[PDB]
Amino acid sequence: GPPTSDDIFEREYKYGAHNYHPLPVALERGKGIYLWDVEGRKYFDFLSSYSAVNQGHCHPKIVNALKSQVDKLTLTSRAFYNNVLGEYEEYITKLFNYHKVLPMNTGVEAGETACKLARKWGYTVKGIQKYKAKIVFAAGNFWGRTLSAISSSTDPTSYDGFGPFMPGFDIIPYNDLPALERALQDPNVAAFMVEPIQGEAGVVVPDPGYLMGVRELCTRHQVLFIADEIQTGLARTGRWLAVDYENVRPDIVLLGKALSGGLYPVSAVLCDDDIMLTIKPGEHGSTYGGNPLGCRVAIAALEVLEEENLAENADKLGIILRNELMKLPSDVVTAVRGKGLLNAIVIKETKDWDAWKVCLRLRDNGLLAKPTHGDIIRFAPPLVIKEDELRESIEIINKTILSF
Amino acid sequence: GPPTSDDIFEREYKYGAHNYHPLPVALERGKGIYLWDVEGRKYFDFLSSYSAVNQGHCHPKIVNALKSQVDKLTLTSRAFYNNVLGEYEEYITKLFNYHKVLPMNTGVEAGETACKLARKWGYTVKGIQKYKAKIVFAAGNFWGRTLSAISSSTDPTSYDGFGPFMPGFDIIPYNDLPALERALQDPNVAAFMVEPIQGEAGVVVPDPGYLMGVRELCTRHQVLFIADEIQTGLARTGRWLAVDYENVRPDIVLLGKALSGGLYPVSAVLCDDDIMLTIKPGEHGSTYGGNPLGCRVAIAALEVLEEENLAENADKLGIILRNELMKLPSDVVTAVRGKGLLNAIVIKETKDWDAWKVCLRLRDNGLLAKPTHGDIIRFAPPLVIKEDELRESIEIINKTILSF
Ligand SMILES: *Cc1c(COP(=O)(O)O)cnc(C)c1O
Ligand SMILES: *Cc1c(COP(=O)(O)O)cnc(C)c1O
Repeated sequence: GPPTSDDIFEREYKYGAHNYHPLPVALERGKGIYLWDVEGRKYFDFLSSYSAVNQGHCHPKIVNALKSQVDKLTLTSRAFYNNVLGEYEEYITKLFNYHKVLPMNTGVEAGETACKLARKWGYTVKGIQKYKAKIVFAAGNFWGRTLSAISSSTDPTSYDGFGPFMPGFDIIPYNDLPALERALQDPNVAAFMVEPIQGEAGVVVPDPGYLMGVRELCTRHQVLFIADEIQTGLARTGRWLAVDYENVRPDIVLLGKALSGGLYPVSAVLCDDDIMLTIKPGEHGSTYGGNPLGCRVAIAALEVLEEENLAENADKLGIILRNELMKLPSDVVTAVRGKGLLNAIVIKETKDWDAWKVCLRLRDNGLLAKPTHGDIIRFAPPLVIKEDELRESIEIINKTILSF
Repeated sequence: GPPTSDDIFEREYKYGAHNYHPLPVALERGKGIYLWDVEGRKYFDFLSSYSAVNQGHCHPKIVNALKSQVDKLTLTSRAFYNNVLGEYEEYITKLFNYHKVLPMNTGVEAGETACKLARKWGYTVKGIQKYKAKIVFAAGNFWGRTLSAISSSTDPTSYDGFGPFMPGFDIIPYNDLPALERALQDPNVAAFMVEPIQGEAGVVVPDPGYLMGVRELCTRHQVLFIADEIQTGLARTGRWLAVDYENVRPDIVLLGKALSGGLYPVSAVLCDDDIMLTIKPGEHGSTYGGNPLGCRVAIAALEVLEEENLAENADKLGIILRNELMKLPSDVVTAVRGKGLLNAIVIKETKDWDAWKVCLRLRDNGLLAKPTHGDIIRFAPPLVIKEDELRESIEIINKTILSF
């Protein structure tokens, strides 16, 4: 088949579902912070696969871990034991400090597991009457595309037309303690699920003290605090978990994306015994969850973040990026925000230009990024980037923004 | 890290969730139809990872496909195009004869997507009033562990304790045309989802003509026929799809498990334009869905089934297996059933023995299998198995069954 970008677009339009509207670029190779298309052109990756490639594309140490296990064993299922799962479980639990881990594959799967864990704990420990348990969510949230995940969404694009919704899901505003407090008055609430920073909403960072307040309010009302760190976790914001900035310990933590460096779908639910053990043998599972292959790549992927001090780099580099982005004109950039290497700028949609246009020109100029709402562009380059490369990227951003 | 089977069991009991009760065997290597534990012992694999390794463990052609792509590109996300997704889409659609494919990762994800596709089609094409769409399922069904999947389950173990359930899900008996006809009288039904052969239920094969009747009933009442071939498809039963035995063409087909030969979580939803295009850009997705790496292994995994005539081998060998299991005494074994290489025997649970005990001794004798209900043992060996090896396996089964 088709070796031209236009041929690649055409073949997908014909044989694939139209559930996505991609930026017209056809990539075939990626290494570190770089991506090359079919026409041989080189691009700075400022999307990182939505934070799934924190360690850069095809990181050698992660790649070798995959190559080393494929020849040995890749899948036995959890009906038998393999030698790799135990190692990964011991490593991840001690690294984050929780008794146990429940392994799954994709991000939503981790979110569903946490909801099942919260409901089961709600009924068996808190003593909520059977099928009256509620889980509170914050407006702007994103945790996946299952029927359950779109039922807590405030985005019409996600739920409109998707049959009847999952009951028991409440929604309150984000970054609002009084709202939370009011909602937790209902003794039927089992958990509150939140993102320490809302990514898909447009990198909305809550006020300092928000996570501390949530922790206090949840502890006080005997409600589980579930932190979704699938996008904000793993060094992306400057810490192992974004929650670390306020020294807060959630009851359940969700990890996904970058947990495999982009080489395999691996996700995890971390929590202590009193919550985790409410699920008995045969009550929950997944065919590929906890397979030998994904466990090997996750160990290596976690090691790369540690050995290379990627959080520290993200933290230091994040400051420079943001500082430089605040110099741009206000008639184009109304806001700059973020933490570590998860940032965003807000474009002033006028009748001549918008975020999609800015992204296309940014592409023409060598940098890949995608808008999140038509006026919000997110910048999230692999954490392995160096200051010189970042400096180079910023020049492209300045050049592009100012050329309008 | 613990090198003993008992050390491996203990480590997992300590750091991992107790959602599974595995057969006490610790595997570390697998090749074709064989599995070796940590003590170096060899076993015939008669579970195949629940039909995920039809092509045998670590098939060289699939493994090389993975090794070849890891060095190039593994994940860009669907915010940009890659060069591999279009190829896989063109290949899979033409192979099964549907206009398009929507790529996902796990089996449940494919099932959720189909439910979303059915609800959207129900409202936009069939004209059902917003949020009145229903999907009918069959008792005994299994399509995953998300909150939505356990909502159509008739298995208490799957749903008990899991908060309130997803509305709009009706359940009728399996292998019952009159029940289906009665259910489809309701103009608010959008789809009927069924397994051609119910695997987890204990390999329950419906009567000849059942799939033809479902097709006629669905077509007549303008209801989508969704066939879940995640376990029965891909040569396992003797045909590309189990539905092929009756020459039936479902509206939506779900593939998973063996679509990657056990090397990566890849699943697919196949259907024509009139159903697929009800989902617009931005209305559905997955981070890892349709990634370059999984697409490469799926193409190779599909090619292996073709080039090696595994369907024909599964068909021919299934007859021998079943014939031999039928020579079994009638006081120990009650039933023998199946199609191709998806089979099961029903054990008479007496106060002295059961299916779990039979599997433990089967393990002691060199063969791995797991019971599905305490009196049902499923036999599903990789499709690459040869007659001599099957003959050898049968001797172990005879030896074991008769030693009680
Ligand atoms: C990516 C994401 C998810 C959804 O995960 P998938 O692997 O796409 O299912 C969940 N939560 C957050 C906050 C995410 O960014
Ligand atoms: C395995 C299976 C699934 C569930 O798939 P996962 O990959 O485990 O999510 C769905 N349907 C059927 C019939 C299956 O056998």
